[PDB]
Amino acid sequence: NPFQFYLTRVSGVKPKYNSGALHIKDILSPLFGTLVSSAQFNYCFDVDWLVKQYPPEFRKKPILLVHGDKREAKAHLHAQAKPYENISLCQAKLDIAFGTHHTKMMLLLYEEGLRVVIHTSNLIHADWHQKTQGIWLSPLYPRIADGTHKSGESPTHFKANLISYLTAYNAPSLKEWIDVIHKHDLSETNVYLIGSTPGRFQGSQKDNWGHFRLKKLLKDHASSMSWPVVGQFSSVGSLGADESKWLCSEFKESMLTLGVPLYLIYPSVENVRTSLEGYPAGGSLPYSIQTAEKQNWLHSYFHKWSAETSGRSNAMPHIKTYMRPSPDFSKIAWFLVTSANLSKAAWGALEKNGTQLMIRSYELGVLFLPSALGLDSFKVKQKFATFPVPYDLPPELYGSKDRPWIWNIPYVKAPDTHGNMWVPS
Ligand SMILES: NC[C@@H](O)c1ccc(O)cc1
Repeated sequence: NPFQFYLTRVSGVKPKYNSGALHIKDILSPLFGTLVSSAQFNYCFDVDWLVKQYPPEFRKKPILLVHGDKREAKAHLHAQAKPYENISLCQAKLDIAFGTHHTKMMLLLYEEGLRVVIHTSNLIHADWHQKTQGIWLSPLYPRIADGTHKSGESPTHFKANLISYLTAYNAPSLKEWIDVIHKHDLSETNVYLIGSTPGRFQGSQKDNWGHFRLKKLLKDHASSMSWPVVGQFSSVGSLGADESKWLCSEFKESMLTLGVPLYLIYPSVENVRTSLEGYPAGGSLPYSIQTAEKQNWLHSYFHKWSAETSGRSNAMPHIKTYMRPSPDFSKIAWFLVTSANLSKAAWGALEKNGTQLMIRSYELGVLFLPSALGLDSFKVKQKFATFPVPYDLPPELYGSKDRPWIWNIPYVKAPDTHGNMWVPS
């Protein structure tokens, strides 16, 4: 398996659909390595739940929680952690308004080496229960023979890139993790790292983060040959008064770079209503009426969540993916799993007549490029050499009576899977 791309286990589907799937407990299990220390980067944390996900033997090993919480939220997190002497916190600086620390990553230091996990799940029970989520698992990275001179770098520059990502935090607790990564051999990594970090970026620095980073990698490591762009996410930012302010102008331009139809996949109200969770799935699809009403133009791009190939049409997506399928959707030029949803906050937005890239948030994803494997394209695995696309193709357009799930309005005409209505507030 060259890709090491996995979905999370979903409770309540036929076990066959969970065969190659992972729960966080599987990830932290002793069969993955003898744990010594870990860092957990995320957005939301349920600390009591998280510690229980670690096997009993590892539960007292040091854990660093990297979060973006401030004021009262920060206090509450510290209070969650207090009882556990082995836990430290690292508050990521968020100097730009409306930024979040949205990156989901595990750094897992073992006796036998190091593992990096980049994924899409918050560290709370419900994100790992009945949602479609994605996981990329690094190989076990060995320690560099303490008497030899090697970089431990990969052809995709993953090691240097992960170090620069962590360096942007400017955090003393992460310097230790940076030093740990220096000591390991990451040369077998076959993915590219795509990060977002809060800032306003100029000149050559534009290339470093967000959609400009993606554009840079597609220019340098893909070649060009009507191949659609597919975007799939669980949160939707304010994108502007029309398609030309951002979506089709700078965003699409990066995504269609190589060496044009745009499909966006986002649950309809009907997808949510009939899900395994019912309407409360919508708590994790925070598209607000205030944003939506400003941009009804976007919704003609929307397509339903459908995942029969992975038995997950009823498991609402919290995964975010972007990809470039051929016109018949039988193959792809690339695939990206990331924490970046569809917002300027996550991807970057051009300022000052296009000389400055403004990003609000921390985001992190891995890009699968066929060149990194010696190929020109990946064949799509039609049933979850060939890439495991976790939802159905081609994506199905919204019906005329479909609406995008919008979390802060009520749905009371029809009950959900559990016989409940949704009345937020
Ligand atoms: N802000 C907490 C909750 O609304 C939430 C948290 C994370 C998500 O990805 C979506 C929703």
